[PDB]
Amino acid sequence: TDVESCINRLREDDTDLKEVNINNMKRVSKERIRSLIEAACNSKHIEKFSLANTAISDSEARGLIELIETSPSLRVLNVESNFLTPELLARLLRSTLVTQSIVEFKADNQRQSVLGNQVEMDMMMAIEENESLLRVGISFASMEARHRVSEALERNYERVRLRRLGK
Repeated sequence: TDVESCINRLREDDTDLKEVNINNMKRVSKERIRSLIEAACNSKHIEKFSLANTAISDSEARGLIELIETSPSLRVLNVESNFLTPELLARLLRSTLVTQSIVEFKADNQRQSVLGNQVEMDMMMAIEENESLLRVGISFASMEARHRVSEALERNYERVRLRRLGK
């Protein structure tokens, strides 16, 4: 992937750039990754943004909050296998409620795997309120969270199925 080109295109709100995938690109300077995320905020067309295994941490991923809360088109966000903290992940998921454009949010296998009770309770309630999410790549230890999340995702899947059928 051409990170530099993506940055320029996203900033100009390129109507054709729908997918940006920089998975496994650990070489990219963190300032560039930060600029890429910031650029994505200007696009009302981007549908998929993947930064899996790019060795990013909270400092580089914080900008995703603005992207998620601003984007009306982002459908898939993948930040798995990085160094993001449970607290930041909770904030990212809660931010999905602003526009609810995202249907797939994957963030499993972070270096710090244990989310902790407070984070799981945050996430389960945020997800339960989200009507668009169909897939959430997060491992919960809490029975209640697992159950409420599964139910919410299934509820959302049924909402889509019925809409496809004309209700």
